Amino acid sequence: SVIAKQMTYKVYMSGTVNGHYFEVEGDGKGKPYEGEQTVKLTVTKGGPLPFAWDILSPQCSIPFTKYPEDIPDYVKQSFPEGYTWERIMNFEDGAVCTVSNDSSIQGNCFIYHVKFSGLNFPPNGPVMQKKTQGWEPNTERLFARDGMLLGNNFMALKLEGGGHYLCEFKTTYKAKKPVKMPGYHYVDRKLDVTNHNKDYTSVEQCEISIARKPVVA
Amino acid sequence: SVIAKQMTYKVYMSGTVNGHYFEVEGDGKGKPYEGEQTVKLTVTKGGPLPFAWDILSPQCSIPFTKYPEDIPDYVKQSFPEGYTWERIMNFEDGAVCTVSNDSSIQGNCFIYHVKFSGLNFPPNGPVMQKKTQGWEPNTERLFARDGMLLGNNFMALKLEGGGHYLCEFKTTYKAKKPVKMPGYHYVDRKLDVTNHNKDYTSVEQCEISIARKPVVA
Ligand SMILES: [Br-]
Ligand SMILES: [Cl-]
Ligand SMILES: [Cl-]
Repeated sequence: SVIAKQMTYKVYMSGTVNGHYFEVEGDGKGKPYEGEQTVKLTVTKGGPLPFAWDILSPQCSIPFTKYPEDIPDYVKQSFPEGYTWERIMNFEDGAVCTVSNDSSIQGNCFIYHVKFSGLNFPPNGPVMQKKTQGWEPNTERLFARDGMLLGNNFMALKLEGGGHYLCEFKTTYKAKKPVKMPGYHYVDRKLDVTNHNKDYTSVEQCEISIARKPVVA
Repeated sequence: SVIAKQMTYKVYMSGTVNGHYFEVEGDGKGKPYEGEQTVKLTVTKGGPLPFAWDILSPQCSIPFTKYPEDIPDYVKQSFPEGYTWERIMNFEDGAVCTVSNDSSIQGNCFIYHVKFSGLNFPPNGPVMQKKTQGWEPNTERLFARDGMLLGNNFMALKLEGGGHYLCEFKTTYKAKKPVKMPGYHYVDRKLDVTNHNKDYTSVEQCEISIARKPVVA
């Protein structure tokens, strides 16, 4: 296969949050068939970021999803041609982000180019005041439509002091060639910041992603 | 406990869909601690319904949810005082439903009073043209806030011909007394129409609901 049991990846992300421009570069690695992966990011421009790092962590790698053999793996099949993805994040306090990615492969390394646009975060909310403490483990609902893989996820950020800050994700994955489409299924993830420097200009993330059928069916 | 291992329930539902008034009555039974239940519904007024039965099936019983001992069971704890619930269903073609319930107990029988308001279903859409073929097995994201249990679910109806028709649920459960609040968790459900007459004026449904912690955590 063009996707080896061990792979690396590079992340090039740029964008704005409430008008604040930034750039990030990442170097990641993982086991695509085990759904295990890690990434080390550096804020290369606009740092230190005046907003919660957590809104950016889910934008830094779908080939690293363990798919059981009886569920077609849309993203792994798209290679070597690759795929793109388009995400809408609707936060419960009215903030909205639109994120686009282009994913390609160069030997044993995936290349992700990401554009992030976030705005309408309340200036005294938990994202601009950096009161978030990571995403809860989550489940993306996935199904096939018009040759694209459509995902939806009721996400939630944990807050300093308790409580949750809700965010709805809508992600559409678009393979650059036709592939075998999967049935209606889910992907469970855990995403954690495992290390960071004082001002989050260097961050390390670990993510485990596993596809499955419904538990009760 | 006030909730026995085998219980019955009665449903009294009324409402409108694109201005069409109806009433439904149901007789149900199940094993609350096993998350198993079945209900028989009869359209008592405004039948045959000119819209898909499927939009009404999730309005006909949260006490019948299997909760592990280490996850507080918000709804079972609310009894004998009981609880209410409020639901918003946003369909992808712009249709919206608001549903309210009052749930009480009389001995070994729960009593559900439901009010349904649905509108903006396109006249040539799958609900008004009766092209739906049941709900996909699904997962409700649940968490506690201000003494209420908040649920969200990315639901989908199967369509005649193979597609899906998406619906977002937001359900708020409100106990009539304070109860021990659970942590962030999920409920998996399968909901099926197991029998019906030609015009869906008599319908039988089976539902299995099981609470759990995230699969990947
Ligand atoms: Br670091
Ligand atoms: Cl398709
Ligand atoms: Cl609470």
